[PDB]
Amino acid sequence: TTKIEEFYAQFGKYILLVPGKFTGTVAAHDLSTGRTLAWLAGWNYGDTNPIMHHMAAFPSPDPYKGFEFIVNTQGGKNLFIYGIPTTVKEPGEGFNIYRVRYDGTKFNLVSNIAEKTGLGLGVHVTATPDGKGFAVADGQKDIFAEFDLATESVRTAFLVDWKPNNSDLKRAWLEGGTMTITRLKPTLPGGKYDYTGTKGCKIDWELVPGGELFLEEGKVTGTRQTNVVALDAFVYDPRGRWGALSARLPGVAIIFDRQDWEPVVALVGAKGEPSSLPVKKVASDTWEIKMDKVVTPAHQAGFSPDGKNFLFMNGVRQNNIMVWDTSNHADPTKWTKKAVVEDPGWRGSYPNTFHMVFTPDGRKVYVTLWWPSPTPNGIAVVDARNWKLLKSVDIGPDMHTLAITYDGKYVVGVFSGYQKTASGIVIMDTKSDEVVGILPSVGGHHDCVIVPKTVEDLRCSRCTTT
Amino acid sequence: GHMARTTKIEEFYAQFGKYILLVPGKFTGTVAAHDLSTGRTLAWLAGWNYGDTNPIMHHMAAFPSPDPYKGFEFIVNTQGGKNLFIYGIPTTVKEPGEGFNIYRVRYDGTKFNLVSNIAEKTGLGLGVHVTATPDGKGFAVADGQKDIFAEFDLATESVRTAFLVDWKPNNSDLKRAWLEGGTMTITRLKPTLPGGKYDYTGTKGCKIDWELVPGGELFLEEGKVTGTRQTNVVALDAFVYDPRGRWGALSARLPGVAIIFDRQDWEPVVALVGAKGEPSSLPVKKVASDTWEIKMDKVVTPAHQAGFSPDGKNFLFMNGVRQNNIMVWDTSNHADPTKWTKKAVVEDPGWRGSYPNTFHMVFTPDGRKVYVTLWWPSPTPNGIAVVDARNWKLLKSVDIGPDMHTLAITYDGKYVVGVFSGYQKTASGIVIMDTKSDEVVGILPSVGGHHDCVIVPKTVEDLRCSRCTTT
Ligand SMILES: [Cu+2]
Ligand SMILES: [Cu+2]
Ligand SMILES: [Cu+2]
Ligand SMILES: [Cu+2]
Ligand SMILES: [Cu+2]
Ligand SMILES: [Cu+2]
Ligand SMILES: [Cu+2]
Repeated sequence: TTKIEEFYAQFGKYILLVPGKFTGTVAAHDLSTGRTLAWLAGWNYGDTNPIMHHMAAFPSPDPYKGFEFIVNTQGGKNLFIYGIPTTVKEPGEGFNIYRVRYDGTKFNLVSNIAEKTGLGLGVHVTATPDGKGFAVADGQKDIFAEFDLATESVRTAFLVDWKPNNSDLKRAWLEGGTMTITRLKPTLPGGKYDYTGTKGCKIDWELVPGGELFLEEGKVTGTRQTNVVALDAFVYDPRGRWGALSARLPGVAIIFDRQDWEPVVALVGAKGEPSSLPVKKVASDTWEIKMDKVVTPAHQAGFSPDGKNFLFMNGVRQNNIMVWDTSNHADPTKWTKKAVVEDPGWRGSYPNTFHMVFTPDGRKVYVTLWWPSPTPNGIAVVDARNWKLLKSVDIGPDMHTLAITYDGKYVVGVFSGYQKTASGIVIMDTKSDEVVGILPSVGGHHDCVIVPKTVEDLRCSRCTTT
Repeated sequence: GHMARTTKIEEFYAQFGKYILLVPGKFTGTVAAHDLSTGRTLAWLAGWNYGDTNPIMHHMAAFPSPDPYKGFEFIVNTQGGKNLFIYGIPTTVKEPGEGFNIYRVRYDGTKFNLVSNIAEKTGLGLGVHVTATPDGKGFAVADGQKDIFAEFDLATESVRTAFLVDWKPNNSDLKRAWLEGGTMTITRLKPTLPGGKYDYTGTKGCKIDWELVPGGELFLEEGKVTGTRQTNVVALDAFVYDPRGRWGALSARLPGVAIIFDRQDWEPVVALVGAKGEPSSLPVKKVASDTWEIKMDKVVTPAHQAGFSPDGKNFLFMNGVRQNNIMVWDTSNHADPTKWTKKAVVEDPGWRGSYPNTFHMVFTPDGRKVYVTLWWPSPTPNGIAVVDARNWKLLKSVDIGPDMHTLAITYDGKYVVGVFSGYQKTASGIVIMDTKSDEVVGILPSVGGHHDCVIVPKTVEDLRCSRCTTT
């Protein structure tokens, strides 16, 4: 009685790429036809714990003829935090970083960059603004690195450590501390690092949403629980030069100079706290940030497409979107808080505002509203000129990432069932801010991307935000 | 004028009614349920999460539920061993997991629950078709590497019967081991281990080291399938049920025979011969208390998919490769399958090559039409044939996509729902066809290599057009 063609025809020619989390897959879907173009199952290749996690795709002149992406995995006890009644005793170690190419017919597993480099990193993956490199961060090890794609080599790698003022676990962040940033050097032959698999972990799983409190309360296992900062992402200024490394537990975004590979300033999320704190060089490869207190954790971080705003979402002890004026491209020490988005319905840990995407023209930003079961999860629409919440829309359980078609017309998001219940791909019209439909999805996806054609597209992809 | 307005998908889903599609993923390792009324995936499960290191999720059947949205149960099985290595995936795995699990899964209105591993309990690791019995209280599983099938009781998770089928070729040369005929021996198995357990877990019992893939029946002749008992394979496939009760048909791909069994006194009763130009059937002779034989002077062609019509008065068997057709028997005599006789054969000039193979099927509830997939190797688009199931004539053929597999039907008869599977590496999807117009209404995305699909039934009448009567 009704055909789907008009539904798909409205989108134009865009490919959605998704990781599957506990499914172990990655897949590309053609939004113009409904077909899944290709998929890959990590366990087929001998990855015995393929928790396919985060990803970024590089610009392709014609995605339908080919494209490339990076996808990483988690492992270890990350298998055990979603309530699945598995009897597995010894999970695979994970922390793989895979380069995958679509060739117009199928996916090709090109390389395991974690094995090649020795850096096993399991949290966000971001493409550089020129599309020629990528970063990966890890919040169990508190390491991040930027990689060159062509040579599959490490450009830089850093370790971040917390030395708490108060050694009591419940007070280890509230009462402040010193954050130390160390540029790593490889320790193994052939310029390799020694961080494969679970090696380097301070805690046994990535902190969950609101999970700072669970860490404080003694509910997260690991060997260095009071030294974690929970690095999350290295997001890029679309204008070049700078990246921002988010550290969830201290609620700080450390700005790095990608030319000199040095941290230059530390933005402090919390409302009522300074815009930033200085970074002091204490040795050739070591810098420190000193905090008298940590008012609140923070998570989502990123830049508007023009690079003139930077956002950091406070959570847990405050629940707001902090905005800095980053218009001065020359000097990040001058970046200053300019606005804060609040709502009477945003308090505490939930909603956890842990993904976003801007419209290409910068006028709006869409923000995930995540909650534990059974509260409906959804999407907030924020006015990114006046910095005010416009609307919230309920979607389903366990809402994750938001991408946008590069013409700015449709937001495409994923929800993931807490790895056990309802999941899907949701599409929202950006003019009406209404959901136009849900498509089925066998996936627990905590990421999604639309394959870009240009470097300009990356300004609204997995580059500037997560 | 091509982008004048926004379209919502609601009207598309609203047309289908309240039906849940269940799919296994083959190399994805998943099973999933999709709500055709909303587009949401209700739940999924990934076998590797539970420690199954080679979860090649193959076939499945669901049992009737008074309200599928509140809960339902199904069986899904897996393959194992070197089956990981036969779809061109460039894996470096040296020692694949043993697999051959049979899982009972319950949806509870929110999530899937892995209830039991029936293979571990019973000792029968069987990796090919799963079929529900017509009463919805038992199920069968067959395997085409081991050439064993069994019927199981759902409530007790126990084996009602198990049989081994073996080929003794007239000509010992692999190339001619089937063409020049042989003897098929059917043996009722008895368990050999404590607790009434069989000794067929994992890869144990395999005659060949991997399955005969879709379209690949003749690969064994050519020396492209390794194994220890290559010339003794029959490649059992499915045990499909007569909806009127009592009888089941066991498909044996390489001899091209469907062996009819009496489920009430577990014995084979007649062998239907697929090939066009060959007799309707051959006798089954009892040669010991637990042993029967069928003698064949020749095997003209292999066959694969099989099924009864909803009224049980027709039986279909799809000859492949050496002949591609739909062979039809008059099974109207429910008292005596030895009287079942060939009545029609569906052929087409376009089916004269090695491919397409006439493949999986689904009947309309009213029996008026049968939909039959048309399978080809890459790169030819695979499709769906629409057949008049009263006069046995091809009505239409439609192209869909690469590697087309199974078809289900909504139980009101209005929509066929099928899956295509990319040869485990390229395009995949769920396709929906309106049975009034015989037109595809749309494709939905699907991360899956599915060789099966079912719509969750509400009643035993629904099973007449589900994974019970046909493959
Ligand atoms: Cu994050
Ligand atoms: Cu997420
Ligand atoms: Cu995640
Ligand atoms: Cu137009
Ligand atoms: Cu079959
Ligand atoms: Cu099939
Ligand atoms: Cu199959």
